[PDB]
Amino acid sequence: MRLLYLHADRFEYKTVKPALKNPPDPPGEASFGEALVVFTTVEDGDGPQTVMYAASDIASHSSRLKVTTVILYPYAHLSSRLAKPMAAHKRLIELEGALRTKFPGHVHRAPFGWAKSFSIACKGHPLAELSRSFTE
Amino acid sequence: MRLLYLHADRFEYKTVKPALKNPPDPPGEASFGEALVVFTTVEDGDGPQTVMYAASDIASHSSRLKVTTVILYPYAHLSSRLAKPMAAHKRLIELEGALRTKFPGHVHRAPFGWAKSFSIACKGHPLAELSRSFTE
Ligand SMILES: C[C@@H](O)[C@H](N)C(=O)N[C@H]1[C@@H](O)[C@H](n2cnc3c(N)ncnc32)O[C@@H]1CO
Ligand SMILES: C[C@@H](O)[C@H](N)C(=O)N[C@H]1[C@@H](O)[C@H](n2cnc3c(N)ncnc32)O[C@@H]1CO
Ligand SMILES: [Mg+2]
Ligand SMILES: [Mg+2]
Repeated sequence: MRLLYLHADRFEYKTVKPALKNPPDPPGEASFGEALVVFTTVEDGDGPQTVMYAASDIASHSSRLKVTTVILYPYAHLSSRLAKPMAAHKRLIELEGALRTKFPGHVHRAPFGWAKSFSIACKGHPLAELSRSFTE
Repeated sequence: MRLLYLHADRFEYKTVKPALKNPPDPPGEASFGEALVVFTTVEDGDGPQTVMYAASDIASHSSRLKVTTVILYPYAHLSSRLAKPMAAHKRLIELEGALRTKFPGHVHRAPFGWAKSFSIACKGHPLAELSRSFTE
């Protein structure tokens, strides 16, 4: 699993056209104030252990940043060892579930399988943009 | 070299604190309309050939998208095999130079070695977010 942690002043997205033949989530849009936006690329061989490490780290980082909102944003582009779409969707659902057991704020998982437009205003402090790798 | 191609409606950045002991570029800020924003991570063993392939591909993609502005945005976070900072800065300068021989529009290379704030509004079409790897 490869993640990018963007500490944002604001974030929004809208699904546009499907990017998979049959997207497993309905279309949607959402907008947020201050949030940790987590661009999430699920990799081949990510299992439940990987999900658990990611969730713990996101919760830990969120606490450090004093953010009360995390956006789990599926992203195909952080890796060249992607898990297949249905495995990826499952791992992202697990990640959302795991994060809720560790982090007490708003957890929003953006829909999987869509092309999206988005806007972000990313903060400029030294911890505002970090990357993470998890595996098992 | 690992790149992320974001086709933006708008983009802006401001340097905040230095992220290297001695940043090789002066601080600054800039804002843009429609642009191809190229998040650029220089990797160990990127040489002139790698730069040349990247430049050709950026020019090719830009032409396809009909964009007339490219932002070369140094980014430490797309890879876990980074080139050292001074090699990275040199390769980014070369990339800017090479792109100008292949692409006729505005080429802006953002300063290297700074923490930055930024905002982007990214388009939602199927070619609006792509990743690329180049090597030699
Ligand atoms: C395109 C861009 O605007 C958008 N934001 C996008 O990237 N959409 C991706 C993810 O939602 C998802 N997806 C497929 N495989 C994966 C994976 N292995 N890991 C995470 N997501 C995946 O399926 C879509 C097409 O790859
Ligand atoms: C931090 C975030 O807000 C900002 N946008 C940032 O990432 N700053 C990076 C790049 O400008 C640059 N840098 C260092 N090594 C590299 C490299 N190998 N490839 C590209 N840039 C590098 O040095 C800064 C600190 O790593
Ligand atoms: Mg890790
Ligand atoms: Mg390539």
